[PDB]
Amino acid sequence: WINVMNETKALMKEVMDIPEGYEILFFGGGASLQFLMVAMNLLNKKACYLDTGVWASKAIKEAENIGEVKIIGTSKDKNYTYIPEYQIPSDYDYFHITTNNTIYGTEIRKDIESPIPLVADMSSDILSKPIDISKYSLIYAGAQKNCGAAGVTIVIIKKEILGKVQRKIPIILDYQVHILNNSMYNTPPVISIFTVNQTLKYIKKIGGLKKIQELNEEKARLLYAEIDRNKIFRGTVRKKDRSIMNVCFVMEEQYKQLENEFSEYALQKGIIGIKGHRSVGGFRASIYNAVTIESVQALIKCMHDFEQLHT
Amino acid sequence: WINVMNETKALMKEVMDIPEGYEILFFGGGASLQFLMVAMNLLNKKACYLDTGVWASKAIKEAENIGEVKIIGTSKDKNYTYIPEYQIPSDYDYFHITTNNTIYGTEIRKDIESPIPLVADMSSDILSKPIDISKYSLIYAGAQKNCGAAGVTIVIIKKEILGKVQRKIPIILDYQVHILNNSMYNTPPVISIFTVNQTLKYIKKIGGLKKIQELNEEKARLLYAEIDRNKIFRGTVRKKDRSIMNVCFVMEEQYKQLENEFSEYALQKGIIGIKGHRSVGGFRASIYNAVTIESVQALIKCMHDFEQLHT
Repeated sequence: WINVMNETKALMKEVMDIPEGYEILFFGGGASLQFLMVAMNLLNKKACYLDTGVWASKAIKEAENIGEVKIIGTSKDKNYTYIPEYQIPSDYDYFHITTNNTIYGTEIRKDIESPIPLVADMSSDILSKPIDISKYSLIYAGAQKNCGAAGVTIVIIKKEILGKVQRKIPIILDYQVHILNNSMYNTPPVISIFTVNQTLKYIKKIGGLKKIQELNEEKARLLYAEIDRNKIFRGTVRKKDRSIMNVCFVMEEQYKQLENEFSEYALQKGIIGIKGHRSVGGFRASIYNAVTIESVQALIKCMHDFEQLHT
Repeated sequence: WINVMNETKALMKEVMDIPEGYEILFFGGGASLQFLMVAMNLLNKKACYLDTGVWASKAIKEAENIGEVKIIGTSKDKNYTYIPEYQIPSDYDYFHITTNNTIYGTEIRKDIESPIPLVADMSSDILSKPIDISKYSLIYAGAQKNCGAAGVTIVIIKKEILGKVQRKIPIILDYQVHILNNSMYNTPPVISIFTVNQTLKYIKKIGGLKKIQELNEEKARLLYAEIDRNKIFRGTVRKKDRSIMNVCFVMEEQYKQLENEFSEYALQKGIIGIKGHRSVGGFRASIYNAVTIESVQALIKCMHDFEQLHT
């Protein structure tokens, strides 16, 4: 509905500092529909992508169906534990990144510079920190972060980038049409958003994106310090690439045998939901926006006590 | 927070007609944590389950780790296109069903009778129709329906069923403890729910669960009628088991060759998001609570026009 959407737009502008020249769109269809719409709308001759995990590789695959794609770095060689070095080529139509790779615990934390239009999938991390929206040509966030509603996918788009593709774009997939019709052309459930309004209202209430990041940074910093001091565990991700939202860790070499015992020790101390993805093993602490500082400290104490128990 | 949770509880009681003797709990962890908690808390000697799809089979697998499980029917033989016949044995600790099997387009639409405590995973369908909550011992709904927030999992539990398991239940997994502590022991993000409050407020606003079901029934009935009259398509699910929320259909035998052409024809008429799961193929119309009547009619017209074009 026009009023919930329109209020959500003004909350987004305010909370995220979105300046003129950007349109906000709400879609059904999850991130996967954006994987398609991004390429349909922006890939005229060729695009480039950075492959930093599962969702990056899915966005890549979808774009490959539309046209020429150059993957200018992949960290797949070491199971996605770092963000590759890359040089953005100046002759491509756009550069697509995925800024947080949830199950691998890596993140691109800064707003990078780019010689060509920058597209970012911020599905996991969109309202976790301030963004300099001016550096981006298109930011999107959906489908499935994490395990919730049919849901809405947000698109923030610098309208001037559109119009360059020669291919005929079906109307339902053309960003211009959705912009022209105020994001009312093929709406998602009003309930599917109605939440975002609330969520933005909460972020504003608690003190804003800067506050939220400063809190996540503090939590991540306390946990990685423990993982770094603690002889039983090892962080899997290269330091400079460490996510502050998803903190991946595994047993040190000598102690791979204690992996099940720690899961149980932590269970008995009331700590669950830390099992790493199948493809990483070990563990993964999800530091949601306001998971508290205190429960990270409880995981830290549990890790420390476990260490002392086995030395 | 106590006030959002507590308001949500009173909205749930009212919207769902939840009588005394039932506790409402909110958890982090998705449906998968309930797969574990259900068995941990209720499986003393043995339980029985009905295998009607992916999530049913996951709940089964998890319970199998805890103790003896009898699968009293499975429709896996025909790729889950029907709900099996079964007889609930009277000597098991509980019977677990999954009432809507999203990707297969099947549903158990009635509240069934049972000689033993009835547990139902209603993750996709919990607020889609009135329920006679008295027939159930435990209803839960999470993790991931469909593609949204970190989210909350709802548990509605007939408190008198608890206490029968001899196994020592870790505190964090013990429903009694969560009940005792008003669902405040290990809370999910307040934002993770805050939505449900809104969603319930909307259901109430629009006229309630009965209204919503009557609308879904009407939509499903118009679409299955077209699928039934229309020579190009076939419903994959046995009539009596047809879901009113997820409507699966495939090309008729003579026309399997036109499957891609129809997807494109529908695209050009503005119709997307109907691709069937990988494991069914064909198509699947998601009739969300208020997807409109009108867009189902638009799919119907598109199907009909396509039929005329190829005869």
